[PDB]
Amino acid sequence: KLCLVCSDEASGCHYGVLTCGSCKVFFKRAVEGQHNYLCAGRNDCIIDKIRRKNCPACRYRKCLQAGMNLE
Amino acid sequence: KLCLVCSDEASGCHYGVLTCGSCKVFFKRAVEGQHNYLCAGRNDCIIDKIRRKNCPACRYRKCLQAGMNLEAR
DNA sequence: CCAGAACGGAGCGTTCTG
DNA sequence: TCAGAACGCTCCGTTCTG
Ligand SMILES: [Zn+2]
Ligand SMILES: [Zn+2]
Ligand SMILES: [Zn+2]
Ligand SMILES: [Zn+2]
Repeated sequence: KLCLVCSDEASGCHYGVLTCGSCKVFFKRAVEGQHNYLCAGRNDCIIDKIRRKNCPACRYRKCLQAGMNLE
Repeated sequence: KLCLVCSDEASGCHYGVLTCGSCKVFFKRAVEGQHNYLCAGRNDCIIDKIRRKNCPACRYRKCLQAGMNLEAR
């Protein structure tokens, strides 16, 4: 039902994890040509439908912790 | 010399406060439109040149705390 | 010197396709 | 089934104008 990264409504299983479409292509973009991501808080940001744009570092970390892989 | 919002190099006294150009146009954009920004941390994000884009909520709060206002004469 | 507009780049999220 | 391309919107920061 819900994206395992940002809790938005999931569209399917993308890169081995149940995610939404926005998290799908975010993860693809993050893995290619790393993007100089730095958290402004404590490496523990809240990632939800709105707040996910705030911290790509924490978003990317959550993607990996959920087990996203390009295969 | 240093922007009181993000500590980047200041470009002048803008909206009443010593700030850089980016914080100048950010504050103007924030006050004249919606500023319903949400912090994903604990409302104490580090705002500097590298991270000021991460949290508009905390950047706007630092603008207000430093005293920025549109009608600074 | 400063306010405001404008321009171009980056990041993001959707739609579309096979 | 889902991976990928591509378009357009938003946000940003520098340069330009008044
Ligand atoms: Zn998601
Ligand atoms: Zn974070
Ligand atoms: Zn600044
Ligand atoms: Zn914040």
